Amino acid sequence: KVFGRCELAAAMKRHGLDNYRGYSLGNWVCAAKFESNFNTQATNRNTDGSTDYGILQINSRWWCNDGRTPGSRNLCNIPCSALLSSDITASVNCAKKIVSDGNGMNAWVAWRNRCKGTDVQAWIRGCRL
Ligand SMILES: [Cl-]
Ligand SMILES: [Cl-]
Ligand SMILES: [Cl-]
Ligand SMILES: [Cl-]
Ligand SMILES: [Cl-]
Ligand SMILES: [Cl-]
Ligand SMILES: [Cl-]
Ligand SMILES: [Cl-]
Ligand code: NA
Ligand code: NA
Ligand code: NA
Ligand code: NA
Repeated sequence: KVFGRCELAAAMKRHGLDNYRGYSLGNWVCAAKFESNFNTQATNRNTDGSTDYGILQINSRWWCNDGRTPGSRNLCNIPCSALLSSDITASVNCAKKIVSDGNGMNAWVAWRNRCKGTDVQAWIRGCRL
C-alpha cells in the first residue's frame, strides 16, 4: 500500500506514535517519506546481507526474522513479511522498540541525515489529525 502523507500521519497517530519517546508525528512521517516514500512494500538489501522492510525500513539484523540473515536476531518477534502489510500495526510496534533502544530516532540513518533538525511539522501541515 502506498499511503498518502496525511493518511499515514493519521494511521501513525492512531497507533500511538505521535510524541512516542518525545518524537513528534512529523518526525515519523518525515522518516517514512525518506525510508520508503510511504510504500509499505518497500524492501532494500544491505551490503551485509540484511534487508530493510516496510514503511520504516526496519532491518533483519536485529528486529525481524527473514530466514536469510546469518547470525541475526528477531527482537520484534515477527516475520519481516509482517512489515510489508497494508496494516502498519507491526511496523509501528516494532518502531517503538527500535526508538527505545538508546539512540532514539538516530537508529534510522535517513532520519538523522534528512529529518533531524528540520521543520518536520511541515510533514503534518494541513492534515486533519
Ligand atoms: Cl509527500
Ligand atoms: Cl510535528
Ligand atoms: Cl525462517
Ligand atoms: Cl536469519
Ligand atoms: Cl531474537
Ligand atoms: Cl518468522
Ligand atoms: Cl494501518
Ligand atoms: Cl531521544
Ligand atoms: Na517498516
Ligand atoms: Na533477523
Ligand atoms: Na506492519
Ligand atoms: Na532530504
